[PDB]
Amino acid sequence: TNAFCSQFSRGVYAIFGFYDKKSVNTITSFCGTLHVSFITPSFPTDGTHPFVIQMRPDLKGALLSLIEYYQWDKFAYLYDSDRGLSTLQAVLDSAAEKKWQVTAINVGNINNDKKDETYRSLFQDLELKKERRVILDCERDKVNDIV
Amino acid sequence: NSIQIGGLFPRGADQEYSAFRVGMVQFSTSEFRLTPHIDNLEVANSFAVTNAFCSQFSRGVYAIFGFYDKKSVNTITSFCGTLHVSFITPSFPTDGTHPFVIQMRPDLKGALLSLIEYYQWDKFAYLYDSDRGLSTLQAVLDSAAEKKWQVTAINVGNINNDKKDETYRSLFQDLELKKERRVILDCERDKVNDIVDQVITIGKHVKGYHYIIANLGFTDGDLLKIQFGGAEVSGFQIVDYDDSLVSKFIERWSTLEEKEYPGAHTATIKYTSALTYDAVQVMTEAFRNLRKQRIEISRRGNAGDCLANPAVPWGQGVEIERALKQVQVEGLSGNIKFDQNGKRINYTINIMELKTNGPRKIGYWSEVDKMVLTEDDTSGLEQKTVVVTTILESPYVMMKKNHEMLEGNERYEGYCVDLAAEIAKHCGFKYKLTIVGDGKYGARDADTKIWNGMVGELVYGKADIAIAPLTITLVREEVIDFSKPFMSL
Amino acid sequence: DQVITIGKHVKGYHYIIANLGFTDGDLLKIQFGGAEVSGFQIVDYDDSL
Ligand SMILES: O=c1[nH]c2cc(C(F)(F)F)c(N3CCOCC3)cc2n(CP(=O)(O)O)c1=O
Repeated sequence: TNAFCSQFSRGVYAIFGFYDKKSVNTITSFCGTLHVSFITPSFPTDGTHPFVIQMRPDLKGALLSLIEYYQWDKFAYLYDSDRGLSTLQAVLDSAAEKKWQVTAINVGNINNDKKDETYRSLFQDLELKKERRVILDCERDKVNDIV
Repeated sequence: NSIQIGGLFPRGADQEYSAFRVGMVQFSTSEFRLTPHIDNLEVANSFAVTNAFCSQFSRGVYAIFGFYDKKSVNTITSFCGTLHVSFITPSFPTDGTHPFVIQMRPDLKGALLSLIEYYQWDKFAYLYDSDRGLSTLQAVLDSAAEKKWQVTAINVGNINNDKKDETYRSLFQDLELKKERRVILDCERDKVNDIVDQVITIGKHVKGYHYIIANLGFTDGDLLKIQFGGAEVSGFQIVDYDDSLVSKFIERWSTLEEKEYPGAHTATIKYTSALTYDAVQVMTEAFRNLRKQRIEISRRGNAGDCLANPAVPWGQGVEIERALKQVQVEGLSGNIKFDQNGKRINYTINIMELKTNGPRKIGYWSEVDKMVLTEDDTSGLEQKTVVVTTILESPYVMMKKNHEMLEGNERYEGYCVDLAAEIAKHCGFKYKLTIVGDGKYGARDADTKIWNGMVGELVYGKADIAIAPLTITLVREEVIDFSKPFMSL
Repeated sequence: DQVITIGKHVKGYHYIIANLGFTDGDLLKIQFGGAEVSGFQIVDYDDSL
């Protein structure tokens, strides 16, 4: 908020920047009220929003297309709350219509000292159905930490 | 003295602002007067929430009471954590450890996970609305992996107003295909009413269906419509209408006028309004415990704007937070006690259940023990257990080889044990195999005229049927009733 | 209204309405659910007059 209003004082004609899950609502409301265009490489907002120009295209379509290609019916879906929950809602709604057996697990509330401790308890519970198909839904730092 | 506070209410918080002003009356003690402000706004609009916060911060407030949605929840906790202005809410409990936000909707995650374990579910649906995070969906999906559940969560949040009818109807047709008899409705009062209107219209409130309503508002929507039919709808409730403070309240709640206090002439309070009434109790006692320690606060009246850069804190703000979180008052929702974060600790959720006479408490959940199953421990009105009498005779009844480690109707085997199992599934009853006492078949004594054996237990009431090698004779036919012979010899 | 409330408009039930007024009462309420309600009508709404 305080950075957005300092831009509005100096009178800019476009605001380029990133947002998070905890700041997507702050931006799209401030940009939708004070009518200021916002170009972002962050995740596309889930919902018709004016005045916000998303540069990251979409992944909900291509991820559901790739699952059907490999003809999966019983995978596991490790996800991360930051960058939103839209892709989780996509694969859960397509699981009902296509008889999947998703085993969605939040892996984003992990602190960096019980890191190894929880991850061993994580893949323990994946051997409770013996899951051989995982969809890492994280971004680069946490993907390398799981790999 | 007088404490200035603030107010953030949605356009449509009629009963919540009514129950606010009722607690303004009843919790004044006139040494201090918590004079409030009013800033009716859109909660799902981060501009208006920011604007109204800074205005109140400008106008010298010590605690802001408001509601947030999941489009302003991170706007609230950031501003209230940077500028230390404490925030009291009855809205949904945040996912995390956000300080300086005192939250009164306690938790329904552990109560909902306990109730599914109680009914022994393995396949259910989880119709949810976005509406307040996804923290309850994420709790049941994490527990699905380890507790062998098969959640089938669909996303009833984005259904448009015009095409509501064809969308709900096509939804339960999909649940019909994979035969989802068990459904969990994680919506609020408005959308729970819209869903239960649709399960009636297509006829899925009949016997066989179960419906847990994941809401601390069970007796706050229309349940009369689904009370008959055969559905076994359960739920949760914090406002118990059978206790002292609530029964006093419903008396003075019903006497009010629906012209100055809207939605206040009934005998059912919404849980958001009750926790709003419980909030002014906490805000009173916290500044009363700030009167009791002889503490005065915040000589400011000055602070011109929230966006200060450098954002300057105010050191009394920590102390007001300290006061608000050690408030162990009791109110409409039970034992109001907060932890170090602002999340309600020890509290009680009444697991209600809807039956033909009405809603009916069948347990209570607390954080400390578990879901404690209350009374209705005895009242079931069973069919009957039928006392069937036989005698130890081969192959009619023989004790099984390992009869020491067995108990019930499976200690025994033989012809009459297999016969009693066949009589039970044609006549439809449940039986108790009972070897006779004396060890006779039955004979009337020549002197005392007392029947012994298996005839004597049917004449004298100690038995209900004798599935046994009992010979059809003349003197037994006069006192008991035989069937046609199952064995001629 | 009462067969809806106790849940007897589901599949398996039939309901002939002995009335020359079939499309003159609320039938939308019982149109979904599985009941096979028939009836009679003299006013045909597909003809000239
Ligand atoms: O109702 C009766 N049913 C009986 C059934 C049996 C059996 F065969 F075991 F089923 C026997 N036995 C026959 C051989 O000696 C051992 C037990 C006696 C029975 N008696 C006594 P009884 O008829 O006066 O002899 C009854 O009164």
